[PDB]
Amino acid sequence: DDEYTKLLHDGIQPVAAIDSNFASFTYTPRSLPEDDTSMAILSMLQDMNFINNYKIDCPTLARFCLMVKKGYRDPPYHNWMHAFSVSHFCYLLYKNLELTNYLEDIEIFALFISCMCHDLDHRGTNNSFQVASKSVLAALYSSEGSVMERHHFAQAIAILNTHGCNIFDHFSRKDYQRMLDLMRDIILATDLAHHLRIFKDLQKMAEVGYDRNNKQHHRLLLCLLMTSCDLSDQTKGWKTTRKIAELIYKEFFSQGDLEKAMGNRPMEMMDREKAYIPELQISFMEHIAMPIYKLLQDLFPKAAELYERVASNREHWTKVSHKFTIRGLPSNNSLDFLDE
Amino acid sequence: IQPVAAIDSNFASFTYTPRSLPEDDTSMAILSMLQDMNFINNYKIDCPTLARFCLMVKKGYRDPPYHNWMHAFSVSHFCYLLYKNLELTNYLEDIEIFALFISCMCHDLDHRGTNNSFQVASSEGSVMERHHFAQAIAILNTHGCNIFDHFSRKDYQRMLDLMRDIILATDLAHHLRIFKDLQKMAEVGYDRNNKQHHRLLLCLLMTSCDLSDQTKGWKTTRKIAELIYKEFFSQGDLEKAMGNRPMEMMDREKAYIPELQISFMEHIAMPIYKLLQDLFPKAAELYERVASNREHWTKVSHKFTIRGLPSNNSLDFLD
Ligand SMILES: CC[C@@H](NC(=O)c1cnn2cc(C)cnc12)c1ccc(OC(F)(F)F)cc1
Ligand SMILES: CC[C@@H](NC(=O)c1cnn2cc(C)cnc12)c1ccc(OC(F)(F)F)cc1
Ligand SMILES: [Mg+2]
Ligand SMILES: [Mg+2]
Ligand SMILES: [Mg+2]
Ligand SMILES: [Zn+2]
Ligand SMILES: [Zn+2]
Repeated sequence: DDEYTKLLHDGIQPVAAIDSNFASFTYTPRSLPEDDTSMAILSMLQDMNFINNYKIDCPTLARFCLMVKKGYRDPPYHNWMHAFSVSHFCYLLYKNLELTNYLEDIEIFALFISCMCHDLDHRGTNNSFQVASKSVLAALYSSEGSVMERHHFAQAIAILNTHGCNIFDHFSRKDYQRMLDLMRDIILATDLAHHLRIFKDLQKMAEVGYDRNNKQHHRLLLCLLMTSCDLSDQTKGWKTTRKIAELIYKEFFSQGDLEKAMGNRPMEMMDREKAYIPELQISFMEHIAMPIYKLLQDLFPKAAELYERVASNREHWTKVSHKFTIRGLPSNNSLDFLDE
Repeated sequence: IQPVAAIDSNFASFTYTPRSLPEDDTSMAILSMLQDMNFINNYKIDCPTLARFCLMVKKGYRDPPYHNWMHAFSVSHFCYLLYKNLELTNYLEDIEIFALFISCMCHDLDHRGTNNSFQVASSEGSVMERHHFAQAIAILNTHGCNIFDHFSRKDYQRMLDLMRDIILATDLAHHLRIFKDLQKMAEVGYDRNNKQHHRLLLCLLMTSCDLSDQTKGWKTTRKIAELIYKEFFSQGDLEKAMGNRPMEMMDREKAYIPELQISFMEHIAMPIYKLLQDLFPKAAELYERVASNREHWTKVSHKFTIRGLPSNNSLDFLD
């Protein structure tokens, strides 16, 4: 309502007016103030021509975007600024890798909307913690798997069914179902478990080459692209990867604290007393992040700089590892911690 | 003068931690120990003079983190424990044991929280130890403070010579020089008729007093390390500001505590208490407690790696 008037009266702006480096892989979406993000979303959709392509009612689109933004909570990492930055990287893939030569317009459109919606109502805890804590989400989704991802999707649907927020209510019956299916598949691809299951399929597709006439390749690419966006904080500079590490480990240790308080022993990366950040970071870089961008590189030669930045950032984590060794007294001037 | 048992039932025991005794009761405790060893009656020490001397000594210490009155007091208390537990009268003359106790009180007088190397950056070594002794002489030459003012000319000079020697023995370099001679003495067995054996033993006893914090439990050794590193790094900070490269162990950004604690424990502290055990079977529990503390230090060495986020929540220190 208040933010609605602000957003609407701003008007859909050319992507250049935001920043000259906006469509570049070097640009950091987190540099943009949060109060400008909703306009940037609209700008990106305009630049990809999805507004005119699908004749989306602009006030409906404004309301949708504000609702999505409002649909995020404020944990250290999984907040709107994460969804925004993920969305931005999806836009970057479109502009830089020329996705129109690989996927249907409806698929790219679904990828971008999914990115906006992919962590809706995230509470800063993983799928595991929902079960352990016996949350409502576990009650709802634990037997199906990908607990959080199913909630994110359910939240996205609820937004669409909010009056004045249905950006697809003018879509053909065929296109409408397609969009819903695509959003579900893409959002569920954000579960690491899913990525790990389809990993060998992705390796096959990258080696043999992407075949645009292969409907399975479309599915797999959409998944790979979604995971690339989700992890894109690893493709920027040192400052970004380091700041993000702060937010992610903050979130992780908060969850770990809650697991100790209810009896459970949290995994190493959730435990603030046992977690060695350099080691956990490097292991994640080398074994999760880097292969995703290696696969992307093999499918799109223009993605090579992304893999190189993740590799460079991983080397930087090795370089600064030694600093986690307490020299002198701790920044406390006490040794009381030697009796834990 | 309060009897020793009235201070604490465990006051004469090796398990007693003299740092647990309130600083306001320490002067009084000094007089009690001297009373219990019977040096007051033995040497006809004037009590008011002794009272004033003790307060001048107490006042003669500055307030660095480690080298303050409480260090001197705890050192002096350990000398009393050696007397009470090992029966030093089998090895040493009464005047030598008396000199040792007074030397313990005086051995770090006017310490500034800096080492001999700080004085370098007058070059025959042991600069601070020499200063500590001069300060002891200056206190004795203070009106109403000379506890030996009634001694014979021979006994006076004897007492001063002993104090100088014992105080000079607190320098690590001195200890390392005489170490072979200490080992030989322990090897052949103590000879009471051997003047050189008396001199060497006094040096050993003093160093064992000086390092006595390592002979208690974990709490003491951990707390003392804090105080010592606090002191060492403040000197490092000062040397950096004045425009000099401090030694690695004085630099809070270079120094690794576990590697330094253990090296000190096993290479310096433990061989001293081993030699003490060799000469005094009853000192066996002391070496064991040092070895145990040395073992505990290796146990907690892993904690000097940052797990989770640092004190705050920022990885700002990485950039
Ligand atoms: C918070 C979940 C998120 N993790 C990160 O972004 C992350 C960054 N540094 N980091 C370091 C550690 C130790 C662990 N996680 C991270 C994530 C999201 C999707 C996903 O699945 C996909 F890989 F397929 F995308 C895998 C992980
Ligand atoms: C401050 C000097 C004092 N050191 C300690 O008490 C001490 C305790 N922990 N610690 C850890 C390190 C790394 C270094 N020093 C210490 C000392 C005094 C006399 C002496 O000479 C003697 F060995 F002969 F006694 C040698 C050292
Ligand atoms: Mg997610
Ligand atoms: Mg190939
Ligand atoms: Mg000294
Ligand atoms: Zn995400
Ligand atoms: Zn001392």
